[PDB]
Amino acid sequence: KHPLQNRWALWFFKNDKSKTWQANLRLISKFDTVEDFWALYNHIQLSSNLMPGCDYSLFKDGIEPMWEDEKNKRGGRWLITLNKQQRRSDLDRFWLETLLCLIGESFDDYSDDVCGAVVNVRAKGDKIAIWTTECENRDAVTHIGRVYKERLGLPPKIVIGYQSHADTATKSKNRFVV
Ligand SMILES: C[n+]1cn([C@@H]2O[C@H](COP(=O)(O)OP(=O)(O)O)[C@@H](O)[C@H]2O)c2nc(N)[nH]c(=O)c21
Repeated sequence: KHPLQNRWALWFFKNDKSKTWQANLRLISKFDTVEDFWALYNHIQLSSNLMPGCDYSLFKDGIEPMWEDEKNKRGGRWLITLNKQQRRSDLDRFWLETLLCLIGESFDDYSDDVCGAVVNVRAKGDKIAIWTTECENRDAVTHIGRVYKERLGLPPKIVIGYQSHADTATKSKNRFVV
């Protein structure tokens, strides 16, 4: 068995407006092994098969994929917005590449600023994002942004923005662009 450098947790969010947002978050499984990642990945629905309004989140064990976690509170997210009709060709590839980024510790010296990532499957258009711990840590955020952006192979001339969770919770947006 080939250990991962971090133990990871896959969370599911159910669009169920009859329950508060927090109660719609459910833990699916945790893994700290390459084999257990693949065993999880290979036997769970693709983000694209999720119902509109549902999210899959992959966060470091002990960090709940919500703004309220101490590790997310002062954080922010690198938000990748997907075009709705590109769902089929981009969504699952981007999500997997993202999990691999997290899991593979592709952010190196800035690995500890990464909290996890969330894939929001939405009718208006999907979003994938990586949650970092301090939206004030420009270097960390920028590095994670540049590495991440390159990894997914997003058109280089298009910019992706990083929003702080604080602004996301009080919007009527970008802290950094990359
Ligand atoms: C990530 N997140 C989302 N929400 C709530 O869910 C709403 C929907 O936000 P969304 O599901 O992230 O994307 P969407 O607007 O395209 O559907 C937010 O505006 C908040 O009301 C959240 N609410 C809480 N309390 N904590 C969170 O971490 C959190």
